[PDB]
Amino acid sequence: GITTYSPPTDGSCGWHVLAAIVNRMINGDFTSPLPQYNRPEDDWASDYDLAQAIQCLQLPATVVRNRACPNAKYLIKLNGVHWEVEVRSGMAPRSLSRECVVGVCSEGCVAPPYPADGLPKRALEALASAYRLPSDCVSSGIADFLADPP
Ligand SMILES: [Zn+2]
Repeated sequence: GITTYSPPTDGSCGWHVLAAIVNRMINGDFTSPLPQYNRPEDDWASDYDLAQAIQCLQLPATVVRNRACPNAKYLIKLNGVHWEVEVRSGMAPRSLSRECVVGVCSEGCVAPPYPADGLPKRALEALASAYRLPSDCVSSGIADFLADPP
């Protein structure tokens, strides 16, 4: 039993995917609350951008390549050239390693339970502030916010 979120194809798809994961974890609402932001193709969030942001936001998510990490609650995929995200609806979230997050973990990787305090205080505000920055700067943006917000 799986639920897949497909964001509006504004070119900020990648950041809408992360927004949705956070929006589901926090509110049960598996959709992006971020305003649409039309982006040239050159500024589409890359696998590397998403992976760095996952770590800033400390999300139990993976970018899948070949095999999907069996420890990942959220699975970021692209069909065609647009990012989407699946949630394993049951499944308790597990804290993932860099290899799991990046989608290169090998057969029978291991992950511990994700803690109740695992998610940053105001993670979604952080993402809101940063997602209109150039895609490769967004993570730094997110990190900036989480170090001191208003
Ligand atoms: Zn893994």
